[PDB]
Amino acid sequence: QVSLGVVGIGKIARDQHLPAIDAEPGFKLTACASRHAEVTGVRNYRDLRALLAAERELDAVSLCAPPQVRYAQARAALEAGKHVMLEKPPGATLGEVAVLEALARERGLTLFATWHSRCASAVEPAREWLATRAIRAVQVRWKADVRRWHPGQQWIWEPGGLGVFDPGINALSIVTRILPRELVLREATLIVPSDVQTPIAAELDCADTDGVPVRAEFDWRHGPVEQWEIAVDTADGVLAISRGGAQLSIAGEPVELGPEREYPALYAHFHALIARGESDVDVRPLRLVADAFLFGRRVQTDAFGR
Amino acid sequence: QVSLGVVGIGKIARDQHLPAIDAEPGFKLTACASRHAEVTGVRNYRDLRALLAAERELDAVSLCAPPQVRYAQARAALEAGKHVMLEKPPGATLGEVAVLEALARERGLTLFATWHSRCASAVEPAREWLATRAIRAVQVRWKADVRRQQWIWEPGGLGVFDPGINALSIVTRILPRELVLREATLIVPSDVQTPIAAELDCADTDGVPVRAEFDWRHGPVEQWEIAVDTADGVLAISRGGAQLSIAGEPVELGPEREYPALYAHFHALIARGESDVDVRPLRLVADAFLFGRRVQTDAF
Ligand SMILES: NC(=O)c1ccc[n+]([C@@H]2O[C@H](COP(=O)([O-])OP(=O)(O)OC[C@H]3O[C@@H](n4cnc5c(N)ncnc54)[C@H](OP(=O)(O)O)[C@@H]3O)[C@@H](O)[C@H]2O)c1
Ligand SMILES: O[C@@H]1[C@@H](O)[C@@H](O)CO[C@H]1O
Repeated sequence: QVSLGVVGIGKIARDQHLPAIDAEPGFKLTACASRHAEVTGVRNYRDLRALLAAERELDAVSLCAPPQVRYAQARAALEAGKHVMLEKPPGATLGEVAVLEALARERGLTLFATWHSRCASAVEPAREWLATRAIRAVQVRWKADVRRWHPGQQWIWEPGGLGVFDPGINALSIVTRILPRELVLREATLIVPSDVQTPIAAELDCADTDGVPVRAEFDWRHGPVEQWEIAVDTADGVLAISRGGAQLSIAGEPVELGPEREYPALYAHFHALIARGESDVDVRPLRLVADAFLFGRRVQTDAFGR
Repeated sequence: QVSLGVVGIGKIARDQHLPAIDAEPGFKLTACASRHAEVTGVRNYRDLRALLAAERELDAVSLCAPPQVRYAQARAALEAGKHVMLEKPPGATLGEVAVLEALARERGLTLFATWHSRCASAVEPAREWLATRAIRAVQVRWKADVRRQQWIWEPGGLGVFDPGINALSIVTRILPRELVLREATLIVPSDVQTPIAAELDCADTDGVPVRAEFDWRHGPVEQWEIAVDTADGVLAISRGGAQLSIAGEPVELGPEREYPALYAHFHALIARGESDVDVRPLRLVADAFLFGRRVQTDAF
């Protein structure tokens, strides 16, 4: 087995990480660090520093805290000689991810920047179908009510919190995996409530290296049903990914998919990378979000209920 | 020797690029493309596509247009099989630069993202002195007046980072370790889309703090200074990289020859079959736009 610690036991750690870890036989959950939470059955620490000081035989760490603290935790873990798995986004900046990757590679440790939506069941079938087809246009719609999905959450509205790009980067992680050629931003518009530092809605217009337009709309003002869809117009008809990757239709006919197992897949891949002594750090989804903040127009909107 | 074309004949093409080229025999200036200017003594085209179609013995091209149009020109030149030299910054977005870099590497072609400030005379001596020494802190002071031009105030125009990135290209060159942004503040006037002033709080991979202030407002000081405090005293760079003090003792520097040095390195890159694409100064600015708190001030 491989000994594993989990840091920051909040929403996603309880809903997805811990169940996935238990079912993965290659990992033995050994310790957990969290300031306000405890995981029964394992040793518990209030912060990562104390966990790392006491858990010297521990092999790997998985971080599920907000991204603003991701660099410090990941650096501390790699400095102690642990393999590191990162929730998305892999960092608050691009420089800190490059620094962590160089650090991991010099120590021969595994760094894994995860993108859970890439493991949605529709992603690989869509990728295989699109590899050898003339793509004409790409449309992305990613809208959901923030108050139903992140109630009371505050770090999403602070610098480094991405705002609507926090789930929006899930769509971009899928888009950059299913399209055969790289993206480049042409324009962006970020809509920012006057009481927060991150956008609540955004519009991205990119093109692949052959000029295929890629239009994307993100919004956190929405009704109670999500719209998480990606539509790829092809000379053979439209490929339509919906429900965040759990539903796929090709040329108007539905495609049967295996059940959604995003986080088991992630942890199976984390284990494989450790065994191979390899890293997996793809920053292209965050690089595009950075280009949107760097190049995009910023428009103000009325305040949000925080 | 290497046949060369120049695209975008503006003032600094006239003032810096062409004199630098005419003074190094390693290059043969063969053609120039530009819509509103012609260069005596060589063939002239109004755009790069016409130049690339006509000049088929051409080896390389140096691009001097603004970065917003440079990406399409750089792509076309690389598909044509030409070595490419870029003015700074190497792109409007980091995605643009990554695409060019993969395209140049795919064709075995030389791609050179230049930072003319890195060729200032103080830069290499400062870097050689700091490589071995225990650095404690770094401060960057950049202040000037903007009223003594509209693309700078528009989405992707960078604002005060348009000149400010030159200081960042020297900082990232002389320091022995990479920088991570920990905090940034961008002060944007309410009638524009880019910062007039900004501060960057960074740390290197050893925790050394690196602070950088940029300001374009009216004020008492016209300032460009980089101060690196070490266990052996303060290394100080002033006058845009033309002046160097080590431990309070001034250091004698040669004359400014930024663009001759750039073109000499381009030729050496082509001879070695190498490229030189350092995007870290732009990656830092993008991190500031991504991670920085934004603050409003009165209209410009
Ligand atoms: N929720 C989702 O839908 C979802 C899905 C997939 C991925 N993700 C990603 O996974 C990450 C975590 O998301 P989340 O929904 O779980 O948010 P969260 O619940 O607010 O954060 C999880 C835990 O991180 C700890 N935390 C907060 N501030 C901290 C700080 N300065 N230092 C150390 N720990 C701190 C907290 O644990 P303690 O107070 O006990 O220390 C918190 O319970 C995010 O990057 C998110 O984007 C989220
Ligand atoms: O963080 C996002 C969350 O906002 C939700 O909308 C869907 O996927 C998660 O990764």
